[PDB]
Amino acid sequence: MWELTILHTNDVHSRLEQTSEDSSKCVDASRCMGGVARLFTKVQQIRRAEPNVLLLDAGDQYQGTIWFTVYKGAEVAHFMNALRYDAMALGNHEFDNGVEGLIEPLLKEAKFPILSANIKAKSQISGLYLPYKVLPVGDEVVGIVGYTSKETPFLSNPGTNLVFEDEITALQPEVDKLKTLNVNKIIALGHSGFEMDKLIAQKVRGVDVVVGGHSNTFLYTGNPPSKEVPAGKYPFIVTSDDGRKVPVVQAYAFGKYLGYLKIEFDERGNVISSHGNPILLDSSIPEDPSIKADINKWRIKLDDYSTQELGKTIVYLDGSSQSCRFRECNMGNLICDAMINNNLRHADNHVSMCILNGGGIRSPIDERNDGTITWENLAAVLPFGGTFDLVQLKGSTLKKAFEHSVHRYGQSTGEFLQVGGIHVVYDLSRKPGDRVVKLDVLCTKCRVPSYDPLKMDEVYKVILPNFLANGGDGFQMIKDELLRHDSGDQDINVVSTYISKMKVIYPAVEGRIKFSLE
Amino acid sequence: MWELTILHTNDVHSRLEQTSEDSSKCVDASRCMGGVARLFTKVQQIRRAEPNVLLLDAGDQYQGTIWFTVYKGAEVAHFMNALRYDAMALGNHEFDNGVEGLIEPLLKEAKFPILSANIKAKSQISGLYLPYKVLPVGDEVVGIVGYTSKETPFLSNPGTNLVFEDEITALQPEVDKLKTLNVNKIIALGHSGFEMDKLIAQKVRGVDVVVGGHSNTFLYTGNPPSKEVPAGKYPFIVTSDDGRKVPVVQAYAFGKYLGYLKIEFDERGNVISSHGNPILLDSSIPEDPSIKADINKWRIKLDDYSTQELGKTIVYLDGSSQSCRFRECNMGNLICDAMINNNLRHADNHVSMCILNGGGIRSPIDERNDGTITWENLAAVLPFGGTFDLVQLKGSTLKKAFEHSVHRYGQSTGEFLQVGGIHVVYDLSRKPGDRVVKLDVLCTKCRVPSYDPLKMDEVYKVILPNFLANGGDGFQMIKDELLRHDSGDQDINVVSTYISKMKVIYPAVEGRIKFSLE
Ligand SMILES: Nc1nc(=O)[nH]c2c1ncn2[C@@H]1O[C@H](COP(=O)(O)CP(=O)(O)O)[C@@H](O)[C@H]1O
Ligand SMILES: Nc1nc(=O)[nH]c2c1ncn2[C@@H]1O[C@H](COP(=O)(O)CP(=O)(O)O)[C@@H](O)[C@H]1O
Ligand SMILES: [Zn+2]
Ligand SMILES: [Zn+2]
Ligand SMILES: [Zn+2]
Ligand SMILES: [Zn+2]
Repeated sequence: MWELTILHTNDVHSRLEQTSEDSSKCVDASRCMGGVARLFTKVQQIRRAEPNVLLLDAGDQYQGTIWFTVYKGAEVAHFMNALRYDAMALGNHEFDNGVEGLIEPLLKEAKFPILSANIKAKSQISGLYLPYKVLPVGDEVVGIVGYTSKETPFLSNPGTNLVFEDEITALQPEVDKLKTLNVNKIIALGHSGFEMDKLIAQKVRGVDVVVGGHSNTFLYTGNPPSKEVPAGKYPFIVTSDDGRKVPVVQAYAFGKYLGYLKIEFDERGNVISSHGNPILLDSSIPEDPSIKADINKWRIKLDDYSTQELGKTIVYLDGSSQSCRFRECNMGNLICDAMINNNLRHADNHVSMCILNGGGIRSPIDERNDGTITWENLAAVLPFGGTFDLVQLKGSTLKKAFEHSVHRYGQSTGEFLQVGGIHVVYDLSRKPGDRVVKLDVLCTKCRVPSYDPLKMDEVYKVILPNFLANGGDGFQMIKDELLRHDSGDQDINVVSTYISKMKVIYPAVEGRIKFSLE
Repeated sequence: MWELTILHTNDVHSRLEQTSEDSSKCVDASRCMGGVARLFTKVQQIRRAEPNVLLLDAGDQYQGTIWFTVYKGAEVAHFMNALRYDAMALGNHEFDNGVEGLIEPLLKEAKFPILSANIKAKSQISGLYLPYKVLPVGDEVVGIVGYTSKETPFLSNPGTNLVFEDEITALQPEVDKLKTLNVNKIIALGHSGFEMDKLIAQKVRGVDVVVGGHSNTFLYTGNPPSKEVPAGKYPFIVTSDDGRKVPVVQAYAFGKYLGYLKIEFDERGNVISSHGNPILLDSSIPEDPSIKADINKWRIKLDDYSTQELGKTIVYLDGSSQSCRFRECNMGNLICDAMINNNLRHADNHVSMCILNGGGIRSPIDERNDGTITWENLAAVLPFGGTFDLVQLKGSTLKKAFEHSVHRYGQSTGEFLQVGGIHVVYDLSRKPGDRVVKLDVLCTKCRVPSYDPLKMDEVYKVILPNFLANGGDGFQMIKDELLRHDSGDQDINVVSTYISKMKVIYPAVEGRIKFSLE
């Protein structure tokens, strides 16, 4: 028997410092979690105890906090090198600052192999990322094959030169080449989501284990340690088409947990068994002093975004995925109110309605730090540098959008819409495409605004992110059927301006989105 | 036969200049109405044609616009003298600036008798107002007996020295004294409301006609000329207990109409018949040039309140009685939002709920003048100089208040509540005291504010006018059952500050108050 311990992270999203339990800024240090200093301590503890260890990342280190807005990936390469990661797979967010934003900060400075077998460039990038790497682990070798979401061209900015192939089609020839080289232990490490990960495990002959990301999937065996509810056991077992039991793992997001899987291999590289669980990186684990002092050094340049108080909140600003992708969330209401307020000011075409993809809200903000709101706090909520555009839509188009908002409800997908100037009621007992039971909107062609049923043949002006106006999140009907599209102001500046104007904010959940009982 | 024409006004409330159809500031002069210059032209036209004319006012000339805030009744005495009113009865609003605010500006400068038979002082005021006046009208005499709401001590500030008697009890001895003096034509002129006016007509032996006010009652015979819906025919006929047909008249409010009644008397002063209708003072009647030039002279001092733009509205600000005393009105929502915003700022005890008596909103604001909002526009909405106080109430107390809000619904009474941070649903099919079918409130002891059912044994912090905290509008339960009462900022300054902060406002009717179908 040859035992291998796989340590893994995914969707860290620039949470270099320890955070609050909800992955927002750490205020109460006594109860904070995650961060690269704490992760280091745990990884070192495991490396001291286990002789065959691999520390892997399944992508999306890029984007999420002021660390990335300021260092643009230099902090990723630096701290991933300090933690001595053995390999990383490319995620979609590694392409947000173009191919140039991946090459210079990360690919040229990473001391570990960076992988993706399904990205074919059509050179300069040649060899800076690899389809696989064969890693020596003691007296054995372990092959790691990478993969990246085939949806990256739509989700990010990888440019016209990179081609993204079907993951299964691109992986099988690389795995087969590893098998011809007598590499009998193979890990598929990549960034496509738990559903594709299970398909890779079922269909790619020769893959012994799948380490994934992108869906922020939390898996656990037994009673879980924090607020994340498990989507399945850890590992999730897939029975492959050739009859092998293949463990599939993921470790939520934001560096809150360290994925930990122990695999028992025979002499021919068959998985005899495996077990483990994600480790909660809570205050019980001390932050490594050396890494922490280096974090404090890099932190000095960021304190310019933490000194200006933009305003104050007397309520918890719920920007969590568990709220904003499933129901009305007060952060969504705040952002839509700021969006509506911004246009109802610098017009010289006035608008009363707002739609906002819940997945575009990427962090909550806590009210306990004397309720202070800084640019840094807002940078984690809106880390993409998008704009809030004005569009003219038909009622029929809006109805289709709201049907699309709940067409596959319950999967924590980002299309669920937050709103302003709209009162929507859904009936999830109904069939996809027929779940909107009520859709009232704030009249524009009226002297006193009031809510009236949306009319399919009428025309409404809606403020929304450029992501939705360009057909993102499957909102193809907006891009195809829109009658007008005007570019707007930068997302973060619109919310920043609105908070400074209000001074004290208290957004509520007030019935803009409801669910019927049937 | 001896014919008398009674011309009458009531509840003018400082509308010295012509106004918009809704009695707010005149912007589009082409379609404006009322004002003392237009009234003069009509009164003169009638005086030229009819030999026996009396021009009467049934009170509440005081309070309503910047004219009264600045001239404090000097404009009333001046312009009522210019129009040559024959008599006036004291209304409750004539006592808002104390007895001193009535004596000096009006009683000492009025060239016509000022009347009230049921006000007994317990001197200086002696003879400055009279219980009645016997007026020569051609070769005859007409007795006018005055009366004032017995509720004036609670509604206004008449002081501890004035006693207000039951109107019927005080009137009969004065009418009997007039009959002993062979005065066979008697008009009761007063300010107690249409219901008391009908009782006076039924019960006071010797009264030939009743000219009233206070309830802003619009009466009309036939198809009406504007948006006011008639509450009955003009005149309203009461059959007295001694079997006489007694006409009862009123002429809405704000100087929009001139009440016009022609009475045919026999030689013994019996009313043989009567007929007429309120005359709409619309653009068809020219404004008298002489009065208009004198109005323009007095207007120069007021233009300091019309030059500073506090902000802009892109919606009609519905502060009409027909909206705010019957359903959710967007002016009510604006004022409650300003009330909530004001305390959620200069705390150093935070509060999320607001209640506002609809009768405290005393004018709309139009959005068509490039949407401009001035101090003058706000002065007509909030003309009383009240404050928005903080109170701590039990849920049981709040439930009683909301039951009181609709206990006598449909009478255009001012207790109907406008709200903030509250979602109330009424069922008017239910019995008084049991009409609240749903009462949800914005949680305070929660990190994310949301609406939850009000709990009878819990405690809430509510911002409301001092008028309601002191038990006004029959809200005795607030004054008696409150747990804490902190005095607040001046009503007009709170709304002014909030509009300047927002710059562009667009309050909507959004479902804070609803009515069920049963
Ligand atoms: N450029 C943009 N602008 C946006 O406003 N939102 C975006 C934009 N890129 C994405 N997203 C949102 O992010 C969601 C995906 O988040 P996750 O489920 O955590 C997968 P990922 O983090 O990409 O691995 C999408 O469903 C979108 O709603
Ligand atoms: N001092 C105050 N402060 C207020 O906030 N509201 C007041 C205050 N005095 C009164 N009112 C309101 O005015 C309403 C009466 O208006 P109308 O029916 O037009 C009779 P009136 O104008 O008095 O002849 C009451 O029901 C109250 O709601
Ligand atoms: Zn991610
Ligand atoms: Zn991703
Ligand atoms: Zn009045
Ligand atoms: Zn009155």
